[PDB]
Amino acid sequence: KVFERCELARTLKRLGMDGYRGISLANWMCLAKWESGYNTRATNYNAGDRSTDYGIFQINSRYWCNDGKTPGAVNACHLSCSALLQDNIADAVACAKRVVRDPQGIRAWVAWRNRCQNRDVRQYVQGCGV
Repeated sequence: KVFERCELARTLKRLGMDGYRGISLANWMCLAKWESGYNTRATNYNAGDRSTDYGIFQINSRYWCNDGKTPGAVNACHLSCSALLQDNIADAVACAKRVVRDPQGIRAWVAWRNRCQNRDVRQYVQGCGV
């Protein structure tokens, strides 16, 4: 499923993402925008290290979810990577919350540093009623 901007904003707020571990809703939106374009089916294979990024937040298979074909997999979210490709983003959100519980927080995603950090991210939630 490809979410409409405000539809996703309201969904994430209901799932308790606003202010989770100090991260504003606009930051989560900025992350989803640049990682997958709000697409739950997005998948990116990293030929360099044999890992794959899954879903709307592009969660990696080496540390977070299990896909069975990634060497040195940890599976910290205790989820099959298949769960991160559903239209229902509940599992993806639960795993994203786990990612930010680590020291790096939202900085765990390089795209956030490049496209969201120190920027005016209000545009991502403007007019959504959140």
